[PDB]
Parts: sequence; C-alpha cells; structure tokens
Amino acid sequence: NAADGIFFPALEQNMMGAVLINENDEVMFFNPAAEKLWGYKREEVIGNNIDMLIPRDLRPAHPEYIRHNREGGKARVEGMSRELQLEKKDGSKIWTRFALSKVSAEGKVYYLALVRDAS
Amino acid sequence: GIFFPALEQNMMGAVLINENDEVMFFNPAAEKLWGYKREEVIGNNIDMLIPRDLRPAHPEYIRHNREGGKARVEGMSRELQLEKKDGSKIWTRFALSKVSAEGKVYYLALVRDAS
Ligand code: HEM
Ligand code: HEM
Repeated sequence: NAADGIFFPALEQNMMGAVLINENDEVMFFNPAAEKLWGYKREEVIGNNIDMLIPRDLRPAHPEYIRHNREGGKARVEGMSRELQLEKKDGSKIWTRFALSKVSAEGKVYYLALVRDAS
Repeated sequence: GIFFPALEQNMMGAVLINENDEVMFFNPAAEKLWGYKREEVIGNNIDMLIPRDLRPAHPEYIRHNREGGKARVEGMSRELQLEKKDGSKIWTRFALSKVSAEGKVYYLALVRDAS
C-alpha cells in the first residue's frame, strides 16, 4: 500500500532518523536510522508514548511543550531546527540535530522529527 | 497515508529525483530556498537546481554513485552554497539519501538554511 510508492521508502531509507507521532502522542513510525541513534528496535517504540524517547531530565518539561503547540494552531507553522542532547536506551548521551515539523492530515495533528549525528 | 503529507509539510526542503535525474517532488520549503515554484521544477532535469559554476561537474558525481551500489551517501556532508533563481547565494546543509523505490534508484535531498 505505502511500501509500493515513493514517499514511504524516502523516509524509511533516509540517512536521518524519523519519528512520527499521532494525535495521542503514540509513535506510529520509527525507521532504522532512528534505531541506531536511540539504540531501540522498532518493536520497543511503536505503540508507546513519546516520553520514552525523551531524556529522563527533560521528561518533566516535554509533555507541556507538545500540549501547548497543539492548542496553538497558528494557521499551521511547522516548527524549528536546533541541536538537542539525545539519551539512548543504555543511558549514554550523544549530541544531535533535530528538525521538527508539524503535519496536518485528515483533520488531525502529527509531528515528524528528523534527526542526525552532530558529534 | 501520512508519508506524503510529512515531506510535503516539512520545514526542510525536499528534492526527490528519479533514475534519469528528473525532479519528481518539490515541496514549499524547497520553493523558498531556491526561489523556484514547484511548477517550474517538476519534470525537468536536476541541472537547474545545481549552481551554475558546478553545472558541468555534478552529473558525473551522481552517475558514479549509481554505479557504486553503496546504500549510504557519504558526499554532501558539510555546508554548501545553494544558488537561487535570481542569482544570489545562501548557505545550507544537505542530508542526502539513496532510496530504492519502485524497482529503481532515487535521491532525496533534505535541505535547511545554515546562515
Ligand atoms: C532526543 C529527544 C528529544 C529532546 C531532547 C527534545 C527536546 C525538546 C525541547 C527542549 C523542546 C522545547 C522547545 C525548544 O527546544 O526550545 C521541545 C519541543 C517540542 N518537541 Fe521535542 N525533543 C525530543 C524529541 C521529540 C520528538 C521525537 C518529537 C515528536 C516527533 C518531539 C516533539 C516536540 C514538540 C511537538 C515540541 C513543541 C515545539 C514548540 O512549540 O516549541 N520531540 N523538544
Ligand atoms: C545546492 C545544490 C547542490 C550542490 C551545490 C551540490 C553539490 C555537490 C558536490 C560539490 C558534490 C561532489 C562533492 C561531494 O560529494 O562532497 C555533490 C555530490 C552529489 N550530489 Fe549534489 N549538490 C546539490 C544538489 C543535489 C541534489 C538536489 C541531489 C539529488 C537529490 C544531489 C545528488 C548528489 C549525489 C548523488 C552526489 C554523489 C555523492 C557521492 O558520490 O557520495 N545533489 N553534490
């Protein structure tokens, strides 16, 4: 259905990680590039909340960042690009470069974060 | 699906090309970076999006990557000078990726402003 097209294999085989979340903050997408950055397999991330991929010191503040952007609207205005400290499964930390993007589809709101290594 | 709307409404520009270096996709983020509308770019060759001083050399670099077979693209790692329609120049950052789709080879260049 989607794998037979061109847009799914673009994000799936991208050099950058790709973490899509639906309106309920559930990770519906997690390509192999994001598996190497976070150290998580696809089975451990899909279906679960977004806060598992957030560092533990940033867990208190992150649910309030997402909630505010959902109530805002702003005639749709993607987001931003900056460097953030990613926390892996094993507890180690690497610096990265995120590129967050709001994406409306079928009256709902999603978020795709394109990540790469910045060390 | 949610995959077309994701790249269409991405803050980063998105320039997909097919086997014959023809631009199949050009989202509104890439419209602002290059000064070209998507109507002007779709169907035509990649040549226009390449700077004029790099026009002759660039087609050989793409052809060499196709014959190699390698999955990961190691080129275009550091900052590069994009050339707009009007002739002015801005600095950017490219994240190039080989995409095996539809039994052919593609290339998606995700771009941003690194000014
Ligand atoms: C390495 C893991 C991540 C870290 C450390 C992180 C960090 C942050 C920080 C610090 C902010 C506050 C805005 C700012 O930076 O000034 C933020 C905002 C936000 N994040 Fe993340 N983030 C991570 C992953 C993600 C992912 C995967 C998503 C969803 C795909 C996401 C969705 C959002 C959203 C929707 C906002 C609100 C944007 C705004 O209005 O400022 N985050 N994040
Ligand atoms: C701003 C416009 C662009 C500039 C200035 C540019 C510049 C360059 C340069 C100088 C090289 C050779 C040096 C190197 O690999 O580091 C190169 C390689 C390459 N470029 Fe571009 N490029 C541009 C746009 C694109 C686009 C839109 C695509 C396709 C989506 C593309 C695909 C490739 C490929 C496949 C290679 C070969 C890399 C390798 O052999 O690993 N380029 N580019």
